[PDB]
Amino acid sequence: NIKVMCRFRPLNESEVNRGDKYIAKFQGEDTVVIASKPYAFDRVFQSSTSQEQVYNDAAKKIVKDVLEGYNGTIFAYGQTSSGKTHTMEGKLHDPEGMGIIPRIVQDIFNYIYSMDENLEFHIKVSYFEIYLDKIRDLLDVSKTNLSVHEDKNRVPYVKGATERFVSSPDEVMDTIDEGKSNRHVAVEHSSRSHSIFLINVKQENTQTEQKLSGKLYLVDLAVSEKVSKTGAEGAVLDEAKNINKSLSALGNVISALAEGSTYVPYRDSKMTRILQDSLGGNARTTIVICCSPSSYNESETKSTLLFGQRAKTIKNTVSVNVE
Repeated sequence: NIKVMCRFRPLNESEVNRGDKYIAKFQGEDTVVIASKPYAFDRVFQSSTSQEQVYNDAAKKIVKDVLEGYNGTIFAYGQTSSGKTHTMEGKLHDPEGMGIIPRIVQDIFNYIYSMDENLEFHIKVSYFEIYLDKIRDLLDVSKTNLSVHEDKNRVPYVKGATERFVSSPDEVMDTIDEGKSNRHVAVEHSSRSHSIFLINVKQENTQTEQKLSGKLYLVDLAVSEKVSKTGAEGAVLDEAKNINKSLSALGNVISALAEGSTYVPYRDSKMTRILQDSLGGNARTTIVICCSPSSYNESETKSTLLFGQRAKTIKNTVSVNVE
């Protein structure tokens, strides 16, 4: 129910014109070897794999489960130059170049418009980012330092988060763009905060009055970058420490859940408490890590593949010693 998938993008014009090199060798449908080290995941999409196949294998059943009242979460790790934007968003007005989010929204609205009036559907969306362990509402710039509470049951929720009713795919995309335009930015074109978007598909059969409320979280994870040449000058050293700790707490939670542990360390970070309701209960979670096959980004791809490995851990090693 918990899967880590790796998506490689095709090289760019500039990458081939400047003589970049292919460093990824694919074996099976789940192993990619770089330099000499192999990395095995639940699925390794090669560059020749279409966007529709990536969606069908990573997000389709999550959408179907949310449409049945269940919860699901999808993460995205990787720099913008590794193809994360192409994988998750892509060319919107291209039915073949569409990313995961447009296909999610299209499926949700098509399903809703397939049903009859006996079901009353209401789609609500939220959008907030976690920057330096501060929850900032992206649909309301006056709301910063939001708090996490527990309602009746010990189910964490972000108090006061903005919830908007959406009624068309274009409205959802407008909401996403508006939320992206309200991030921190600070001192480029990088990911220095976790962006959590919510699609709350609620429904009610009007005679039974039995309500279902599925939550689908689309998370844009902050990326651990290489050590910058300039150190204690601005906020980059604080972003580094926060990104490291939050990605580790997320790794411990995904690993614990994947191993069926009863001691899931939810309370170690904000994001794993906000997502505690959608990660437990055997809800499907997919972590898409996006990588570049070019040698100019060999360092980044090593970091991205390691993070995908630390989401479910390994177990190995063996040396001989004398006496």
